Amino acid sequence: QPAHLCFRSFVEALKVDNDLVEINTPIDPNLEAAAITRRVCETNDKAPLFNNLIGMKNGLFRILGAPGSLRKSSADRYGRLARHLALPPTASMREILDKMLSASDMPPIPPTIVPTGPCKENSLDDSEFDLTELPVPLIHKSDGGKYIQTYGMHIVQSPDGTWTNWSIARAMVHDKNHLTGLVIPPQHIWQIHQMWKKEGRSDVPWALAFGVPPAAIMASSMPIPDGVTEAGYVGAMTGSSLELVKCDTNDLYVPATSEIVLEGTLSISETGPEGPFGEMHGYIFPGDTHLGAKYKVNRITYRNNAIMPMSSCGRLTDETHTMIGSLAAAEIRKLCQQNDLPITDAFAPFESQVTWVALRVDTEKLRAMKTTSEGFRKRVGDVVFNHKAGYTIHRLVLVGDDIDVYEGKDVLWAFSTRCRPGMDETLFEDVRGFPLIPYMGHGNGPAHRGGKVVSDALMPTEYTTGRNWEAADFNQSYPEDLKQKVLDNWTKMGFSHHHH
Amino acid sequence: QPAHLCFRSFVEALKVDNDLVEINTPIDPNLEAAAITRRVCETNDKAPLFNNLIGMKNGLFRILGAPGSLRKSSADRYGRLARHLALPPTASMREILDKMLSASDMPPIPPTIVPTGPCKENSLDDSEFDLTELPVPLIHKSDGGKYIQTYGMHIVQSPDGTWTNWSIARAMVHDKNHLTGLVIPPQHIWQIHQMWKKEGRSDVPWALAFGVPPAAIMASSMPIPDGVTEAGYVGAMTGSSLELVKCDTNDLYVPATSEIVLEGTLSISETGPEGPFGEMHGYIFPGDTHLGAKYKVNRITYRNNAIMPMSSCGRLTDETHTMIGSLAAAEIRKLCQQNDLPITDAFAPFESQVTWVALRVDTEKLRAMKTTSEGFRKRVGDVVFNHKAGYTIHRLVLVGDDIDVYEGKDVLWAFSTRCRPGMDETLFEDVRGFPLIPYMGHGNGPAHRGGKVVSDALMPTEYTTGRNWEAADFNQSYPEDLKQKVLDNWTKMGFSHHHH
Ligand SMILES: Cc1cc2c3c(c1C)C(C)(C)CC=[N+]3c1c([nH]c(=O)[nH]c1=O)N2C[C@H](O)[C@H](O)[C@H](O)COP(=O)(O)O
Ligand SMILES: Cc1cc2c3c(c1C)C(C)(C)CC=[N+]3c1c([nH]c(=O)[nH]c1=O)N2C[C@H](O)[C@H](O)[C@H](O)COP(=O)(O)O
Ligand SMILES: O=C(O)/C=C/c1c(F)c(F)c(F)c(F)c1F
Ligand SMILES: O=C(O)/C=C/c1c(F)c(F)c(F)c(F)c1F
Ligand SMILES: [K+]
Ligand SMILES: [K+]
Ligand SMILES: [K+]
Ligand SMILES: [K+]
Ligand SMILES: [Mn+2]
Ligand SMILES: [Mn+2]
Repeated sequence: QPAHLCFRSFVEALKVDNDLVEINTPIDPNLEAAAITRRVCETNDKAPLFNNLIGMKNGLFRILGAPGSLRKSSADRYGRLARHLALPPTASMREILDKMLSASDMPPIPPTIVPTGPCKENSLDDSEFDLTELPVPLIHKSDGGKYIQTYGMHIVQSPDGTWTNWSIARAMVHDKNHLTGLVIPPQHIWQIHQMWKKEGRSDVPWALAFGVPPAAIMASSMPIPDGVTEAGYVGAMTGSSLELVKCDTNDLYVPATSEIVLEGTLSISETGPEGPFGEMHGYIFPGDTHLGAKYKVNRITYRNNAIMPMSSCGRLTDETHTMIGSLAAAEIRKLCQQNDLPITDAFAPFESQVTWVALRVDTEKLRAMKTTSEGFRKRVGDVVFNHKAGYTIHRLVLVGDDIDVYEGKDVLWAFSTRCRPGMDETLFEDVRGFPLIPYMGHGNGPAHRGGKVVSDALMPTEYTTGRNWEAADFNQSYPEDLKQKVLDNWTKMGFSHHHH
Repeated sequence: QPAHLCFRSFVEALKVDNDLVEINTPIDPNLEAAAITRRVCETNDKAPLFNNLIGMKNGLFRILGAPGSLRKSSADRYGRLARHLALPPTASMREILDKMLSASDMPPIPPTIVPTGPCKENSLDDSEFDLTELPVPLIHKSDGGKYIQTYGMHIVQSPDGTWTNWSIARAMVHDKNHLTGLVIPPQHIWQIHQMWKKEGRSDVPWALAFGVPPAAIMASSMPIPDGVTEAGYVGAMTGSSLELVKCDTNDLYVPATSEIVLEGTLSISETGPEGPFGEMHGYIFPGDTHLGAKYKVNRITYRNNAIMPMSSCGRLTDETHTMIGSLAAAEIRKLCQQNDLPITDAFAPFESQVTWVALRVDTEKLRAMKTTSEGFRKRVGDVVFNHKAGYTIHRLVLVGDDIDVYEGKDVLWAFSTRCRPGMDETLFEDVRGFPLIPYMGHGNGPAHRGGKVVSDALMPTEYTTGRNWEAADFNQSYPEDLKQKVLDNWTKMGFSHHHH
């Protein structure tokens, strides 16, 4: 099976790429696996495959860390993401995001049901498993639980059957047969949960599949529109219908090659302690436990020699940056364009801890709009910050066509030099805020409202007659023939490879 | 003579450090020298010494580019600055700034007058030189003149004789015997100029010395207090009285080993076209010429085989970042401490284009103040933004003790995650602004007023009971013994030198 369609094949691909370290000696799921993975992520090293996890029994489980993190070289920096999508390992972030947006003006390709798959190789009923006995990692030393779920896909379906959502939301072990996790607005797992609560008749049928097709985990991490079934979006993106098998204890369908599947229910009534967790912004607040959603597990099925993916998230750079930020930015770009805004590109700079999105403006279009900064900032901010795709993003930085928004140095240069604090910004206090940012949920104001800003780093003439500067840099401050001479004579004079 | 006391010795030291490329073939001062230097600065390469400058005649002149720019390795990143100060080449930025502040609570050591020095080896009277015939560089292709003066020291003295200021301010050739340059408030060259204008009786006696003692050019770039003679501050910092020789045509005194000296007058009445120039923030606005101050040159003296230092300034990283930003930050740190503010460290992040200063707060002291963010931000901003040391800085970022302000990644992390836009900031519109920032002088508001902000990246409990988080990073999220195990086993497992 191709790597983008099968997690086991994906692991092989990382090995073949020389992007994998297999660790065959015993590794403790209590902090050690996650510490190694954390160091990987902070250094852009090879992904760790823990083949000999202390506490593994009867095939549950090995761990792959850092599935969507960065490689060291510039040339294949995003190669791990490219391997989720059948793209060349040298693919640019623009190409990755375009691939992830491509299904948005395609017909869905619904999934295909097949009678069995590797995810049925082994099973454990409700008398045979105990979640507290599995080698579930403690990821950060102050976490409030063992976070089994950092890179699996929750599957829930609307009561009427018409929308099946796939998404990543964290969850931790509560007891032998339950998890607790975050289920918060405006996320689709929350929106579906609310539909079941209002019906009031039963708990939500649920499954959690780990080690799913890589292209599916990418869509699981992306804020595609309300009501859109991820399976059919992934089918259209990949050009192939995904093969799914029915759960044994409910009528949900899971990817046939899933490594591990939990089947059960998400309660419409019960809660339990959840968190704290070392989160995407780089912090944990020890002792900050709050009530979260509660899941009951009735059945586990799994592949022979099952592998659990894990994100050891926190400070730069991991899946919470590469996937959450970039995929939100992609959806924002599209949303802006659909609202007739002249946005060509969007990216969440890593330097901002993916709390900013830089929006590249087609300034020729802007000029034809015959508008002003105040008006344009307000329009952009209303579109983005009133939409779910803007949820996680607290600052939008508008930049003109000279800036490559995928290069954080250039975004920071433009922000710092072209946006006058205050005057060139519009604050938004009456929009939904992202409570997980420390200055929100642990800050001075409402955790759930406001704290957003549009920062205009467009210069005045970009609205009127066109750019009126040149950069004071090697590229723009010297003629072509001179630059080329300098470059040709560089090593000859005494001064100091792309791939590496 | 030691390197910090003699520019010629400084050049030798760079050679001995393997931090110099001597270019002995012909190089054009029309853009080529500056293009090479620009590429050096953008790549942290070795400093270029242009020994064979097209248009050099009778000893005027060779060029050294990039005198205060960065080296590639982390270990000696600031080595060129350390060589200005007699510090080891591995000196930290903290150590460099502390050296530059050290003279602030020392008695001055006034200069010593000697009868001659190398700067008298050659001379040209007013019938023998023409500034338009010298190999003065065109530094950026759109510059409005040939900027002879990018790393020399202007010398002017108050009418009463009591204060002699040394400072860097740009200047360009106007004609055979005049320069034009920037002389703007609140700079000390401007303040002295105003004293002469109010007296109304004569032009200001002036000299411009190029290739001065490196320790003197560093103080020339620093906003030490009003009324303080730089020569005596440099004497105290270095522990030695500087040796100066009298000008021939006026009674000012110049460093004995200056490479090149211009003697003349800064007019109290006349102006001429000045600029545009590719500036510290990374831009040039072609065609933006305005009237500047006008200098008349009466005499040139110079060393045999004179060397002119040059800054090819613009986008990161050059002397306008390493020296302007860092030295302002140092003076701000001191100013804050003298105003009883609990500031331990300050630095201007390069990522901000040195328009921010991050201020590290001693949060134990803060807690004893029993204050709030609103109050504290206002107090810090009033102290800094009402003072000349704050002139160039438009954003202050307050951070707690965990943040190393000399590491821009960490400042950006703290700013983006701990300062709620709007709520945690105080805007200052009634303070002097720095017009050279594009969003000021080419922006939407007054060029000279406002546009400043204090951004509080202190978290709420840092004012009250103490930090209540741990970072979700390798350092803080795992116990000591585990980290050390991981590190010890790193290469054994299969994962990937300080000097490099
Ligand atoms: C990649 C990724 C995405 C996380 C995520 C993580 C990763 C690795 C974790 C597991 C390591 C840490 C926490 N995460 C949560 C999360 N969204 C959410 O509501 N709760 C979470 O707990 N997300 C983001 C969520 O997947 C995106 O917002 C999706 O758009 C949600 O899909 P939906 O649009 O269908 O609701
Ligand atoms: C290092 C450095 C400092 C420049 C500078 C440059 C460099 C290389 C240039 C020459 C390449 C470009 C322009 N610069 C000017 C400048 N200050 C100023 O008023 N006008 C300038 O034109 N400065 C900053 C000035 O030296 C500091 O603000 C000092 O504090 C001024 O000394 P003072 O406090 O005695 O007034
Ligand atoms: O646990 C964490 O670090 C991230 C939780 C998280 C997320 F990353 C998101 F993008 C969300 F939209 C969301 F609602 C979340 F709760
Ligand atoms: O020409 C340039 O790029 C810088 C001019 C400049 C400067 F760098 C400063 F720090 C000043 F304080 C100042 F007044 C200036 F004019
Ligand atoms: K999704
Ligand atoms: K602007
Ligand atoms: K000075
Ligand atoms: K704050
Ligand atoms: Mn969805
Ligand atoms: Mn001074």
